[PDB]
Parts: sequence; structure tokens; C-alpha cells
Amino acid sequence: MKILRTPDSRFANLPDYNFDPHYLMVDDSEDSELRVHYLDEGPRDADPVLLLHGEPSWCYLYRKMIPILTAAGHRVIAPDLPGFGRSDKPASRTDYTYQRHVNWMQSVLDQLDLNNITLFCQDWGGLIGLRLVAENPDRFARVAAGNTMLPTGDHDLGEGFRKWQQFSQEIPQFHVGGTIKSGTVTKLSQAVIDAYNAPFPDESYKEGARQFPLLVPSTPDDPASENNRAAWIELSKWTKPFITLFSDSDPVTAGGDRIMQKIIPGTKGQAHTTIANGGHFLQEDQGEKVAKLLVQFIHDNPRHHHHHH
Ligand SMILES: [Cl-]
Ligand SMILES: [Cl-]
Ligand code: NA
Repeated sequence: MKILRTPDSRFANLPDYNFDPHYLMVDDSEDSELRVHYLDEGPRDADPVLLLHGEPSWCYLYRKMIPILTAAGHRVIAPDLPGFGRSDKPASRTDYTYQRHVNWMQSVLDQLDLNNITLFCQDWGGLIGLRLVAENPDRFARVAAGNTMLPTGDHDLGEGFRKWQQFSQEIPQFHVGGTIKSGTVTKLSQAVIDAYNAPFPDESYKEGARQFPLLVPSTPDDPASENNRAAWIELSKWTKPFITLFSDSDPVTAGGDRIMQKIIPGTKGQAHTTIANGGHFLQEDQGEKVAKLLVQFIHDNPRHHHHHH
């Protein structure tokens, strides 16, 4: 595979974003490697909070959440998926697969040796992140999920998702900022919208953004269907804390918290809530509120341990 790298001038002086870049290389699965950007904030020895973004966002989506988390003493890891943000971007839509995305984020976990993780996931950050939880029980301490899902393809995904999937593929050019506007309930400033467009100087950089909706399992024969069935059987044994923080104004994922509460034992006892005045990209509309709830969630669910452990 071939990769594109967004010029660094694109990332200059973005609103409410001043986080230094970190990088690591991951195997591209085709005999080379590509660069993953991530943020790594907060005390070096603190348990990490892993913030995974999805389609078609990047770690900028988390910028209002990160300072609240680090002020409360948390280490925060916020990676950019290949195809997005400051990460390298495979040049063909066919380069992007569900399994590759899982493997690329697994490599982040492995290289950073993240343990005792609190995951917060949304959109594809949950399609990927919940797979990582299922496949790495011993690395995760807690999970928070908002406006996400984990489809196996055995069921209809519903009105909202079907509309999105169709629109995302029909449009002549993919307007990343347009998608963020459509998935928020706030009149975003143009400089914020421009920050969502920053990774993508032209259409050639958008192949990951264009492929993502096609990778969502919607049939039982999807290449990810069985892996997601297996993930659900692991989640049905997840007894550690699991909270849902879905918002009120996202038809694509509405009600998706109920199946998590039904199936996942570690949801029992947690103070799930519905984030008011929040669209699909609830971190953009309601980042402060969500981050405060995530701080509280960690506080309400201590991990008892010795020093250095
Ligand atoms: Cl736009
Ligand atoms: Cl999608
Ligand atoms: Na429950």
C-alpha cells in the first residue's frame, strides 16, 4: 500500500488545540509501515484513559475533554486512526478494513504497553475499541460508551445509519466538515469546522473517510461478523465497570445503550445517563459535560492497587 502524510502546516493554530504530537510506526500489513499520531497527556504514571475517535473525526474531537481529565490526574491517550487526523493515510479506499483498523490500534496498545485502561468510545472508536476490550481483557479496567455500537451484521442497523451509509457514498466529494455539522446540534464556528477539514487538503487524502461506512457489518457474511459475535460473547462476561453515556440527538445510534445494559454484566450498578443537547459527535457539543461524567465514573469505581501496579 501507499500512504499520504498531511503537511504539518495544516495543523497550525487550531481552536482549543495545543497538544504536542507523539508518533509511533505500525505495520501496514503489506510489508511496510505507516505513522500513527497520538496525544499523551497527564501524569506519566497514572492509569490511562484511552479516547478513541471514529468516522470522519480525529483526536481534535476530544480537545475539550482532555484538560478536564488531566486536571483530575488522569493520563490520556488519544490516537488518530490511520486515514485520519495527523496519522498517515493509505491512498486507496480498499486499503482500509475493519481488521486492519483493529490491528493498528492493537499495535498502539502493545507498543505503549497500556494497562488499567479506561476506554471512552464513540462511533468507530467503539466498533474498534469494544473489539480491543474483548480481545485484551487484562489491559482494560473500565469502559464508557457513548453514541456507538458493535454490529455483527445479523440485524438491521436502522433508519439513521442506513441514510448515512447511502449519503456518504453518493456524494461527489466527501465534505468532512459537512459531516461534522450534520452530526452536531451546535452552530460550530468556521474555524472549528476548518480544524475537522485540516487533515484533508484534497480528495486524495479522504479514502479512509470514504471507506469507513462500507466497513460497518450489515450482513451476516461480513468479514468482521464472526469476530464481532465473538466480541459480544466476551462482553457478555465483562463484569468490570461499563457505563453508557449516549446523547439525546443521535438517530444513528439511538437506544443502542439499552442492549449494552441488557447484555453486559458490568453495566449493572453504573449510573448510565443520557447526555442532553448532544448530537452524534457528542464530544463536540457536550465535551465538558461528558468529561466530567467520565472523571466521576473513574472516581466511583476505584482500582485498588499497590504503588507501581
Ligand atoms: Cl466542509
Ligand atoms: Cl461510518
Ligand atoms: Na444494566
